[PDB]
Amino acid sequence: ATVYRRIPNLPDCDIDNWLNNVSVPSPLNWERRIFSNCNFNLSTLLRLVHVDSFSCNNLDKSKIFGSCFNSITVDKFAIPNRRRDDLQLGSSGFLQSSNYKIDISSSSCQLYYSLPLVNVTINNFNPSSWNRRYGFGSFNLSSYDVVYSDHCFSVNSDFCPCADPSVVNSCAKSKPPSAICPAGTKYRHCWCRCSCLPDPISTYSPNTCPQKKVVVGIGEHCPGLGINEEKCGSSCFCSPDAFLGWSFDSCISNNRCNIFSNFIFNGINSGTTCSNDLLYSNTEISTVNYDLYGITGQGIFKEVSAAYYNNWQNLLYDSNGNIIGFKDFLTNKTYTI
Amino acid sequence: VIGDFNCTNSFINDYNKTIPRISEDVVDVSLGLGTYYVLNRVYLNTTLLFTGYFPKSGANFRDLALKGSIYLSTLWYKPPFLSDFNNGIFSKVKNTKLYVNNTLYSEFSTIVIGSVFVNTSYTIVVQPHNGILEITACQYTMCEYPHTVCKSKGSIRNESWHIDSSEPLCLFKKNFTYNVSADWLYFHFYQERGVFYAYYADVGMPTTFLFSLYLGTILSHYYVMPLTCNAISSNTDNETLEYWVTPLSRRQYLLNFDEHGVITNAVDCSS
Ligand SMILES: *[C@@H]1O[C@H](CO)[C@@H](O[C@@H]2O[C@H](CO)[C@@H](O[C@@H]3O[C@H](CO)[C@@H](O)[C@H](O)[C@@H]3O)[C@H](O)[C@H]2NC(C)=O)[C@H](O)[C@H]1NC(C)=O
Ligand SMILES: *[C@@H]1O[C@H](CO)[C@@H](O[C@@H]2O[C@H](CO)[C@@H](O)[C@H](O)[C@H]2NC(C)=O)[C@H](O)[C@H]1NC(C)=O
Ligand SMILES: *[C@@H]1O[C@H](CO)[C@@H](O[C@@H]2O[C@H](CO)[C@@H](O)[C@H](O)[C@H]2NC(C)=O)[C@H](O)[C@H]1NC(C)=O
Ligand SMILES: *[C@@H]1O[C@H](CO)[C@@H](O[C@@H]2O[C@H](CO)[C@@H](O)[C@H](O)[C@H]2NC(C)=O)[C@H](O)[C@H]1NC(C)=O
Ligand SMILES: *[C@@H]1O[C@H](CO)[C@@H](O[C@@H]2O[C@H](CO)[C@@H](O)[C@H](O)[C@H]2NC(C)=O)[C@H](O)[C@H]1NC(C)=O
Ligand SMILES: *[C@@H]1O[C@H](CO)[C@@H](O[C@@H]2O[C@H](CO)[C@@H](O)[C@H](O)[C@H]2NC(C)=O)[C@H](O)[C@H]1NC(C)=O
Ligand SMILES: CO[C@]1(C(=O)O)C[C@H](O)[C@@H](NC(C)=O)[C@H]([C@H](O)[C@H](O)COC(C)=O)O1
Ligand SMILES: *[C@@H]1O[C@H](CO)[C@@H](O)[C@H](O)[C@H]1NC(C)=O
Ligand SMILES: *[C@@H]1O[C@H](CO)[C@@H](O)[C@H](O)[C@H]1NC(C)=O
Ligand SMILES: *[C@@H]1O[C@H](CO)[C@@H](O)[C@H](O)[C@H]1NC(C)=O
Ligand SMILES: *[C@@H]1O[C@H](CO)[C@@H](O)[C@H](O)[C@H]1NC(C)=O
Repeated sequence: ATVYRRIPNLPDCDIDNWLNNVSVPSPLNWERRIFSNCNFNLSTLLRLVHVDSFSCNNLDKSKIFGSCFNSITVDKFAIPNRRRDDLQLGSSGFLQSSNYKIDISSSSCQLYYSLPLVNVTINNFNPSSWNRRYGFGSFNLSSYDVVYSDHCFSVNSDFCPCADPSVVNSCAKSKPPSAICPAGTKYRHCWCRCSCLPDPISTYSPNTCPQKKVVVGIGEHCPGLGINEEKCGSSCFCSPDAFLGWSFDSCISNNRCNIFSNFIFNGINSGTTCSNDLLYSNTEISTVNYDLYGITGQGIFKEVSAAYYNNWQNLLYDSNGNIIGFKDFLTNKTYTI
Repeated sequence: VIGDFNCTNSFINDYNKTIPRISEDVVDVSLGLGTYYVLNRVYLNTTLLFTGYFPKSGANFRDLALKGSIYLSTLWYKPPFLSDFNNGIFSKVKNTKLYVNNTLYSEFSTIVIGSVFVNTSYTIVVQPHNGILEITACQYTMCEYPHTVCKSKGSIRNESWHIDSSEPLCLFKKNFTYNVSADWLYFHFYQERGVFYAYYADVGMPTTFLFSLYLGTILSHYYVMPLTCNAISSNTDNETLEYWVTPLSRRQYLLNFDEHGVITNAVDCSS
């Protein structure tokens, strides 16, 4: 009975196109994008994206339809199908210890969707500065294998795990193999035995090792893996074998990959990022109370042929001031009264 | 002095002599140059008596174009350069056509309209990129001394028209395309009942509809942002920036729509 037509003022952000990118992130290097000042549709997102599981928390399912928001953050990463039971609301296992942390306070939704593995790739970049500083390369993994971690540590801006050769030669016994430490950083705290024995991952007492067991938080990334101090040795070029504390897992399920996505909405019932699901529901004009481009009225519609419309003129008005026709901006179908 | 934010103070000086010229070209609206089409209406073989916002028939333009090479004076930002946006403005812009390596580039100034130019309020920015026009109505933080920087022949300064780490609360963002090899572009801007309406045209024809946005506030000041270029002068070429503007007022016009809808003859009720 009601035909609502109105051109949007803000463009579309294509959340589905960003979720279906050829470069799929990893549990460690989970990506995001601040979607704002756009319109999002739930039906198209659930249709195009192959939805497998969907839930929410601190908000109703029907509440998302129609409500406006200020910003949307989509924290996505490929599912490690091995550890799927770790993605629980309030978990502290292997997943939520060195990876993305689930939001509990604000309204947050969770989605688990499949994606074809054809011509797709998995990105496993390490978003750490002190890791890339001390000679970090890659992991040399195979296709369709995502990298995650459980233990996460941190160091200081002037901490050299690869000690200076002077400190190594000063301690005749219990000397750690290490090359020339670069400048601008203090050497490793160390016959003088050093700290963090036998490895920074597992220690007898955390007070004797300057690398403290750090955890993740809301939007916080792991500062880096547990790089072994006495396993490098070039100006402290660390071998890729000295980077421990990580793990790799496949994502093959019915010959397809799986990706989890956490949606965080900021600005409940505010902002301009509104959902056009409640208004744009029928979108089918039958040959009727209409609200077209702000003009409200009542009348019957018919299908005729017309070619006298420009690229900015949709409504047809007469010299008296009444509307007698219009053009649908979605199907180019001219409907006259 | 348009906004309130410290942006830069390296090249800041004063001046004593800048007159904004007054073109001898009177406003001729008999051929349809000076009017605008309706928002989204189509007419065929009719005479529409439209009571809208139009410039004064047979008036003069005030050139608010400002160019610069090394320095810019604070007097350029003070009145009367910041004219009182009472009802609206009709602007004629000279499409600066530069030739670099036998290819063409289109350049002209940008427009910023705001009440107090504070991020707690809404301001509209119209920026011409190469072949594109970007319109953004956002809560931009306007710089103290904004200026547009050349991107086709280089500029010593850097472009500074807003400072925002994240995207502010925008109400309208859109892009349009225009012909790059044009001579004079025309623009119409006005406000009514808290709604801002804009129109544009590439050639000497009535301006086409751009957008209409509801704000609820009252716009106070419009500004044509100056341009900083290195090779636009008297030593490298002989063409400059000519931005003419005329104030709008509420008046009644008569437009003639032909069989197709093209405006042929428009008349004003002021003899
Ligand atoms: C919205 O606009 C307001 C008004 O400009 C912004 O407040 C201004 O923010 C700047 C940058 O933080 C302040 O500059 C600083 O001033 C202090 C002295 O108070 C100085 O020591 C610093 O070196 C720096 O120059 C400025 O003072 C401040 N204005 C006022 C009146 O306090 C605000 O940041 C803008 N917000 C957004 C989100 O854009
Ligand atoms: C925007 O969201 C609405 C809300 O779901 C969509 O409307 C549904 O469309 C599907 C088919 O596209 C129908 O099967 C449903 O019955 C519609 N919902 C209702 C309540 O009628 C709409 O299609 C979406 N827009 C686009 C372009 O996909
Ligand atoms: C409705 O008609 C317009 C006008 O032809 C179509 O817009 C054109 O779309 C094609 C392909 O997407 C482009 O190559 C043209 O440049 C577009 N022209 C203009 C003027 O925008 C539009 O695609 C049509 N829509 C439907 C659903 O048929
Ligand atoms: C309107 O056009 C401008 C100019 O091309 C677009 O700005 C570009 O945006 C892309 C992607 O964000 C950047 O890679 C370019 O560097 C930008 N160019 C400039 C000159 O800033 C803008 O995105 C367009 N907006 C819309 C809604 O189409
Ligand atoms: C942009 O403007 C130029 C300048 O008028 C247009 O070039 C004209 O094109 C017509 C059509 O063939 C010719 O008859 C004129 O002789 C051309 N004039 C000049 C000075 O070259 C150009 O066509 C316009 N762009 C578009 C897309 O229409
Ligand atoms: C802009 O036009 C002026 C006027 O013709 C040019 O000035 C002349 O330049 C030629 C060549 O350098 C001299 O021989 C004349 O004596 C100049 N006349 C005057 C009155 O100064 C000027 O060169 C042109 N601009 C450019 C960049 O060529
Ligand atoms: C020829 O000089 C121009 C130019 O380079 O194109 C032209 C003109 O002299 C002037 N620009 C304006 C709008 O007045 C401008 C200023 O006179 C100078 O650039 C110096 O201006 C200041 C404020 O120092 O210089
Ligand atoms: C990659 O696979 C997807 C899923 O089948 C498909 O949509 C896309 O077109 C493919 N890309 C190429 C370049 O074949
Ligand atoms: C990666 O591992 C494969 C396994 O045999 C090996 O052939 C290849 O040389 C390795 N590449 C690097 C850069 O380590
Ligand atoms: C603006 O900031 C610059 C440094 O970026 C400073 O030199 C200048 O004094 C400031 N202007 C003020 C505070 O008016
Ligand atoms: C413009 O930005 C560049 C990039 O850092 C900088 O090197 C240059 O000094 C800036 N120019 C001015 C005039 O501030």
